[PDB]
Amino acid sequence: KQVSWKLVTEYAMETKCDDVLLLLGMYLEFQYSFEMCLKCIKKEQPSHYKYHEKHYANAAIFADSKNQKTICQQAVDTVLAKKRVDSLQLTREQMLTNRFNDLLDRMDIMFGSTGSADIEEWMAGVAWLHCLLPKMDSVVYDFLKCMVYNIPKKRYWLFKGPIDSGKTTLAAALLELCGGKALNVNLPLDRLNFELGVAIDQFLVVFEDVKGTGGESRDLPSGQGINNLDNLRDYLDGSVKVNLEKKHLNKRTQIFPPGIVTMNEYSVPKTLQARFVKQIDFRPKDYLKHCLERSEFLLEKRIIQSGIALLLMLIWYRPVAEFAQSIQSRIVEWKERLDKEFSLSVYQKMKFNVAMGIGVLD
Amino acid sequence: KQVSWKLVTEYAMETKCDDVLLLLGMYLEFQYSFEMCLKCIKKEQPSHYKYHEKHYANAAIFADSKNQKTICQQAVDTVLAKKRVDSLQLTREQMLTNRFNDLLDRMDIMFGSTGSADIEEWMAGVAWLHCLLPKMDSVVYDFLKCMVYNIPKKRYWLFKGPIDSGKTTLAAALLELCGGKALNVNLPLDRLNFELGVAIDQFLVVFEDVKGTGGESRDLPSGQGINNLDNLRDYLDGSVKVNLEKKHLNKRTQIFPPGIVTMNEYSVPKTLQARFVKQIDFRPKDYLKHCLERSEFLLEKRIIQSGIALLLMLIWYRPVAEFAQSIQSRIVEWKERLDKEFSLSVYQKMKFNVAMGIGVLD
Amino acid sequence: KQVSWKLVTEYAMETKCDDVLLLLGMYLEFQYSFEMCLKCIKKEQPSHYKYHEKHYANAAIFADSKNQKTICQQAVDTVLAKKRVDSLQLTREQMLTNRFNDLLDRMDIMFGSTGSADIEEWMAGVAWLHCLLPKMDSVVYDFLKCMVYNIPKKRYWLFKGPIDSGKTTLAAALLELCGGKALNVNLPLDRLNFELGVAIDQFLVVFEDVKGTGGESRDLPSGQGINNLDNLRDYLDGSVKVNLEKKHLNKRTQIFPPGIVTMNEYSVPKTLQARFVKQIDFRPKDYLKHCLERSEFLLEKRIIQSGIALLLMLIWYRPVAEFAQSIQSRIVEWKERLDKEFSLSVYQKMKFNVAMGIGVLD
Amino acid sequence: KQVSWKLVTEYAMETKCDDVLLLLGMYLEFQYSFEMCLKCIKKEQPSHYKYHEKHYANAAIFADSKNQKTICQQAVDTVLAKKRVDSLQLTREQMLTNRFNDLLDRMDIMFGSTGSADIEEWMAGVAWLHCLLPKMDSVVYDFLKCMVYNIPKKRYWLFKGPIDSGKTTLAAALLELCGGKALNVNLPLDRLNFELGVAIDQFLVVFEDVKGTGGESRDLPSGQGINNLDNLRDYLDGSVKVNLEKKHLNKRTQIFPPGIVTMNEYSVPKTLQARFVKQIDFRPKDYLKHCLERSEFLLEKRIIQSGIALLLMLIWYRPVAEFAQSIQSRIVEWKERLDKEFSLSVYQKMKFNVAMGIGVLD
Amino acid sequence: KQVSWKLVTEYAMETKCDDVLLLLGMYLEFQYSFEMCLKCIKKEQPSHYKYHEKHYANAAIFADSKNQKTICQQAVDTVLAKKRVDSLQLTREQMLTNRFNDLLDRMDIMFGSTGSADIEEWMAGVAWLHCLLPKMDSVVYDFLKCMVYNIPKKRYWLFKGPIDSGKTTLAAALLELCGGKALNVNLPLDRLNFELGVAIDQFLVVFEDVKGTGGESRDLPSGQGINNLDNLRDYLDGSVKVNLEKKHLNKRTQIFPPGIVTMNEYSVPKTLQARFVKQIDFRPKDYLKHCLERSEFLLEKRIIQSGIALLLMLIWYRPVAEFAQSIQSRIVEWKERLDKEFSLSVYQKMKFNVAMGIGVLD
DNA sequence: TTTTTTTT
Ligand SMILES: Nc1ncnc2c1ncn2[C@@H]1O[C@H](COP(=O)(O)OP(=O)(O)OP(=O)(O)O)[C@@H](O)[C@H]1O
Ligand SMILES: Nc1ncnc2c1ncn2[C@@H]1O[C@H](COP(=O)(O)OP(=O)(O)OP(=O)(O)O)[C@@H](O)[C@H]1O
Ligand SMILES: Nc1ncnc2c1ncn2[C@@H]1O[C@H](COP(=O)(O)OP(=O)(O)OP(=O)(O)O)[C@@H](O)[C@H]1O
Ligand SMILES: Nc1ncnc2c1ncn2[C@@H]1O[C@H](COP(=O)(O)OP(=O)(O)OP(=O)(O)O)[C@@H](O)[C@H]1O
Ligand SMILES: Nc1ncnc2c1ncn2[C@@H]1O[C@H](COP(=O)(O)OP(=O)(O)OP(=O)(O)O)[C@@H](O)[C@H]1O
Repeated sequence: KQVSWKLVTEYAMETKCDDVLLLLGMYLEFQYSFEMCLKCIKKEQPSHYKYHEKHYANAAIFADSKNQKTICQQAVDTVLAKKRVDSLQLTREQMLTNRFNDLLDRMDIMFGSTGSADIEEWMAGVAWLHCLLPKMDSVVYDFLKCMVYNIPKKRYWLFKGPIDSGKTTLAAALLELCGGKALNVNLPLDRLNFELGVAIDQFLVVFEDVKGTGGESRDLPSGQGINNLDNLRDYLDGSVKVNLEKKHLNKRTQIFPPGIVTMNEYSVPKTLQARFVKQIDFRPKDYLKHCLERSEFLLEKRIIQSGIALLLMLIWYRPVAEFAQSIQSRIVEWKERLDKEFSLSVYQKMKFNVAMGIGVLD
Repeated sequence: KQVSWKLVTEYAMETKCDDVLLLLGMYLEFQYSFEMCLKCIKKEQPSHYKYHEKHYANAAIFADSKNQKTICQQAVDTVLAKKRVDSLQLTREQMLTNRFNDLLDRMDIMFGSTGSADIEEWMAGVAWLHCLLPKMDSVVYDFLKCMVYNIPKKRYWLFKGPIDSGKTTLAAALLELCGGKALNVNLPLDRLNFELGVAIDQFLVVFEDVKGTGGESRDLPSGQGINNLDNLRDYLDGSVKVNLEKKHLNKRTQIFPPGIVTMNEYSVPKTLQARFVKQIDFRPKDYLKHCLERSEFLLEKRIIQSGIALLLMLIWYRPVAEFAQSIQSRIVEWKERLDKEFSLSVYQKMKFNVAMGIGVLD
Repeated sequence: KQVSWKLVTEYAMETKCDDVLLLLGMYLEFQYSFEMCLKCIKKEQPSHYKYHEKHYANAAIFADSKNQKTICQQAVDTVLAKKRVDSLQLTREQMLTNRFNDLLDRMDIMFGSTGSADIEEWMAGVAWLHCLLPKMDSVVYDFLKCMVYNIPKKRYWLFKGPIDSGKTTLAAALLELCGGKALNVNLPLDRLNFELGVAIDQFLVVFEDVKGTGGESRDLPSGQGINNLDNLRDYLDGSVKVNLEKKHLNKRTQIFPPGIVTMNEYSVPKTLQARFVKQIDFRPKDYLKHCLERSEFLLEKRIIQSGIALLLMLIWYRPVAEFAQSIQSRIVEWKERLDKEFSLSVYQKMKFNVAMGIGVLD
Repeated sequence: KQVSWKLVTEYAMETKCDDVLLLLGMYLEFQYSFEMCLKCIKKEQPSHYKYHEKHYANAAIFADSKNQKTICQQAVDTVLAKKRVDSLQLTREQMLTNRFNDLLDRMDIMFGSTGSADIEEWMAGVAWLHCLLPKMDSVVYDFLKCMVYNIPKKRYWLFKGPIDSGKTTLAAALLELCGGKALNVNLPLDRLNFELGVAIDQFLVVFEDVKGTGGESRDLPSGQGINNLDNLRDYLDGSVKVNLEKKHLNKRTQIFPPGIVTMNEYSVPKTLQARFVKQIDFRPKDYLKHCLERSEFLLEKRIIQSGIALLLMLIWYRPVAEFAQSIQSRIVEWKERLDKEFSLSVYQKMKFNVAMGIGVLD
Repeated sequence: KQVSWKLVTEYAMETKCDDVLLLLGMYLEFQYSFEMCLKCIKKEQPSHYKYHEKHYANAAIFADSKNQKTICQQAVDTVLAKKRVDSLQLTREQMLTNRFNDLLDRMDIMFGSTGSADIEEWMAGVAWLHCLLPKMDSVVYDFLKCMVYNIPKKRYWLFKGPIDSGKTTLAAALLELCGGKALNVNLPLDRLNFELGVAIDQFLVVFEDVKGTGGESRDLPSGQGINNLDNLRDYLDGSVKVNLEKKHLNKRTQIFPPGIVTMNEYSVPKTLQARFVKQIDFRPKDYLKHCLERSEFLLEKRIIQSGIALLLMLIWYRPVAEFAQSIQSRIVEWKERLDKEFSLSVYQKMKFNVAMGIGVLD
């Protein structure tokens, strides 16, 4: 009649929960009967209803515990340990293979019985995106492969172009795809130390909107970024490890993650420019805005923001062999759903609408 | 029956594992039945497959205990305590001898060749590197003398040159073939005095670029570097037994570690001297880029970053007595393994190709 | 049947260890069966081999204990507490005996089984050092008892002299013998707050040359320092206690320490002169520098700044009566070495060599 | 058999010791056999020898304790509470009675059989100080009573005079007679805030060398202090509580304590002048200087600075009843002691001799 | 047997003590037998002699506890909890009624059998304050109502007049009567952030000496405060909640307290003029000056600053029904005491002769 | 004890 710390640790592992407060909160819900658990009846949250009946009996005794935070602490530690072990041992290809498996599990329930998504809407987003730039999907693949190999001195891509020209809109989807974080280099010289400290164990980073000093004749305000990146040239090249730091915790040391920069059409040092591998200079395209005006439901649902939209685009455009073996099994299934669910001229109609600037559906 | 904290502390000692999170993660892998273990079968990481057979019985009991992080702390303490003893009592030679042996062991896998690389790559590595500097081999040797003799005045070497000159990559490689840490000091020091616990218990530290107080008036970005160096002219001259402030990181009293100062072509007030072996020049020189461009495996496999790519240079030339008195058979074996495998006139291919600025493998 | 904490504390006292990782690491070395202990076989370190045989059985139980760092923390407190009892109750004369043991114990290493450096170079120092000043050894013993009696007003000697006159050099050797700190007063006034705050709690100090507004008559850089200096009478004469301070931190309130002033030959008021016991007018002088510029191995060993070479000089020159009575029984053992090893012609030759301006070793 | 924490608490109380480390160290000394205790034999510190025999039995078992520091921590907590109770509840006259009982204890040592200094030599100082200002002893009793009553506005005394007028000497002795702190207000308006925080919970403050304005018309260097004081009228007046601040801490509210001001002959605004209850000028006096020249032991033993000297003077001159009733019993025996140890003729002979400017003794 | 932690929790709740060392220190006093406790026999401190016999045995056991500070922390946190509860739940009228009860209790000691003050001197005090303004009691009654309603906009009062006019005297008395804190907005704009953190949870605040600018046309120094107050509009109007900040604590939110602004007769922006309900002008009145000269016990005993005198003014003047419902019983009884102690004739005679500036008492 | 506040 005592806490199975083991059963608690199973749940924290299986959910990948890594906040002690969230773990505590979630586990407590299992104290009441699953038998009439209205959340289970709603099938509302899988992280709840998948587990409640199994964990109920343990959670009933957990509710009486006087140690509760300590039990959750050791549970969370086990989840963090797995993250650390993986970060040292796995190849980046395998890390990314796992990241696909996570998102593909999420795409189960979104389209399952709960199913609250509409697959039509999400593919309108792909059609809008794929219309954005020539040969769109191939560019995503090239970024991902570069990110996988992590070729030293060849780690960063330049996105350039006017305000609202969609570079952030693209980038947000890429970041959700890989997992990673965003940071700002418009800050006072190398005073950014604890913000660059964010990048510990991250797979990818993205920097927003370098305020290129001197562009303001063209209404482009100046700022720190250009020369902060003139400074961080080792972080650009990645040819060395560095320290990074966070509070009431040890330092940590690693290669710095590869990433993306976004900027307006400020000038740039040709040398700093030569530290980037590649550019994408975005331009406004009115018909996409007119399309959006008539297609509000996308943004209400953040569809074009979402890495889930990119994944559907690759499942659409790419051969099955283009991805790691085990997920090819899943990718095959995700061909099947598209094959079944769309007539090809459905996508034609949709992308045809996008180009005509009508609402994507009609 | 009981968890044996002893058996855990053995594993920490033997792996030389040195973070509670890494250690905790590792040991929990053993809790599955060894006889079946897929990682043992797969032979993926020796830090597991060498040990799972032995520790499995104990890990079963470890997995149940309600205080797991405490065991890992005591075990990590033992590994760090071992390092702190040797941090005092060793001759400078035996420290460097320790550092070397592990590279030989890694080379045993690499070139006893259950590990992967083609030594031809790293011979080509030595070609690219050894071409960089007049008498580079002696430069490495002369550094090691200055290090192993801990020499006052001579305690620092000043790398002056443009960026992309390699000076930092060189310094970092000596942070491989020697232990040590990098450092930055270009700020008003008041609360920053707490940082150099990083330099406590170091044989060596490298001061990164002097972001000067004259600064961008030199076309080189500003900071507090030059004046801070001028101020701490006591410490650079080794005048002080280290009582710099901590940031949790605990105490080995020492003279401040020797090493390098680096400078992207900034100004210097002549007062800063009486305090080095010398200043040292560096330049980018296109043909070396021409070769690298034609040889970028040197960069992909990070050959040029490595201090492995300096160790191998030593083997190929020096009398074994210039190395440790004791280790001498190990180097003789590796000498033979490559003295057999090339004449100098073979990999003189690489030398003259690098000298010509042209690709360094066939 | 259990760890005796008592024996750990004895060892912690007898080592005078006061860092927890050091004590922990070392005491675990006693684990192995003492009879074969290879550190004992080699006689590596007495702090081991004088103890393992005694402590052995207890160290077995220690290694099996489940709270090791808690034992070590209490033992370290016992050692550091002893210092603070002594920090209260001891006279400056008894406190001076620390220096002598500190110096002699280090010197045992310096001429250890390693003969860590050839003691003959240290004696070649002792020779050259005595060459530098009229009645050099008496000039030291003058300063010694000057600093013992700490006599108010009668507290300070002015090291006057031109650039590169060895004043700082002798101060450095004196500061080696004695310890100290160095400070600057040419600073703007706001600095002195914390700058002088640095002087807090030290047995002796020096001031860097007072760059002073009139010296640039010579172009002696005309910092604020001399006008700044003649405000500070209460500190110098040590008549009355004074406040000191630290960044981010409180005042401290104490009698101001004694010590040394360097300067190059600015003008001064007799107002300032009266603060001093004494003045010394260094200059660079012929066969002293011109011997060293041959015998620069002593620059490389910095014996030219070695307070422990002053200690050998004292042991050579001075009556047994000149030293605190108990510790005379060590000094005799060093006298006996010097008598044999520097049989008189050895010493006489070395000094004579310097007196020929020619390499002190021949 | 258990440690008695109570005996440790009593020792911490009786020694009035409030550093956990100092307390710990001293209590350990008692574990060794009392009989042969060389500290006891040398009568080295009463804090030891007047206690070792009492505590020895408990100290031995305390030396076996596993938890030693917590015992000492609780003991220190006892003493700090006792201070804080007293600080909030005693009358000012009781606080001064405490200071006097304390000094009388130390004088029992100085002139006891241990005889650590000559009562002759200290009485030489009393004569010299009684000669420093007219009616010296009467002025001292006034000042003490003024601080004891602390009547609002009637709280501050002015010590104005040239350099080497001795005003610092008098202030030091008074501050030693009462306990208190010096302050500097030649700071700018920034630093004052933490400077005044020094005064927290003191009995006296002394303001040092307030540099006025325009003084170089009389060669006096000018500065902030006078103008700063005249803002602080409400701190001087002492009629309402003020907010006081320490670094890293919240503000505190209390009445600013009474005190003393020193300066050269600057002009004083009538506003500031009016807030002083007495002005006491000082003058240089040649016969004091020529007398003091020969009575060298006065400076070299710091007699004329010491509050022990002031306490002696009050005993020699004042009526018994003028003392608080508790110490009056001790005053009798000290008067009677001194009245044995000197005639009036002896004492008046010193005063006469000092007026002649000649070495004090014959 | 055991320590009753609950009896300590009573004693803290009883005494309202909320400092662990004051609580600790007092609780320890009781361990000696109250029967001979001289603090009891003296009845010197009510917080002792009321309680000693009651807590005797528990203190005797508490004196042997090994957990002493743990007991006290729990007790102290109980008292903090009560304040926190009341800080939310009470009305402003209850807070004022609570505050009045505290003062009445101290008055009953002061004028009790212990009688440590003379009610006639305190009544003499009341007369002088009545003469400071027209209709003084009506003014006080207006002020308190304005505070208790705390009506937005209508929250602040301005005191104005030349220096030595009584404004600070009245402010300090009103501040004692309600409780509150004083603040100095004349700082520069940065630390003013932390300055306002003092206002947290206060019933009331006072702004000192808000320095104008260009006041030197009126012989006044310029400053900063007024410009800062215009940057603080809504803090005064009390319409909206504000953020507040102490050192080393995360911010909190509340309506900023009502209060009083004080200045010498600078000019005011009409933007600032709009904040205030009312302003009161103070004129220097020499006959008060002459009265204080001849009535010194007023100042010396700090009568005229103390809120007790304002409460006496309220009791002697105001009709009973104006007081909060519960205390009307006590107030009636105190009026009855005052009518016993004085005829109106006597009070009228005091108020008369003050008007001619002769000393009060006759 | 850091981290924040102090420092700047
Ligand atoms: N190329 C485009 N043409 C027209 N409208 C666009 C384009 N790209 C994005 N939009 C619209 O502008 C909005 C903002 O786009 P986005 O933030 O990606 O632009 P941005 O140039 O990267 O801007 P910023 O630098 O401010 O982040 C989008 O949500 C979409 O509504
Ligand atoms: N001789 C060369 N000519 C041109 N490019 C070179 C040469 N040597 C190295 N490089 C390039 O410069 C890149 C950066 O080198 P590295 O950072 O070591 O230079 P550095 O001078 O030490 O720079 P910094 O001091 O600014 O960090 C290398 O990865 C390589 O691609
Ligand atoms: N008489 C001498 N014989 C040998 N070396 C000398 C002599 N005088 C000076 N030197 C050398 O001059 C160099 C500088 O000496 P040091 O720092 O003590 O001089 P300083 O006068 O204090 O310096 P500064 O020029 O800064 O005032 C040292 O190498 C010292 O050994
Ligand atoms: N009245 C005096 N007449 C002559 N010499 C004096 C007198 N008072 C002090 N001295 C000499 O001046 C020295 C300094 O004394 P002290 O610091 O007390 O003087 P001060 O005038 O108060 O100083 P400050 O200038 O620091 O205010 C004494 O040690 C003594 O040598
Ligand atoms: N009406 C008055 N007429 C003359 N003197 C007065 C008057 N009121 C107060 N005083 C005198 O002024 C002294 C100081 O009073 P108080 O501090 O309240 O003045 P203030 O003008 O408010 O000062 P500040 O503006 O400097 O804070 C009192 O102790 C008293 O001696």
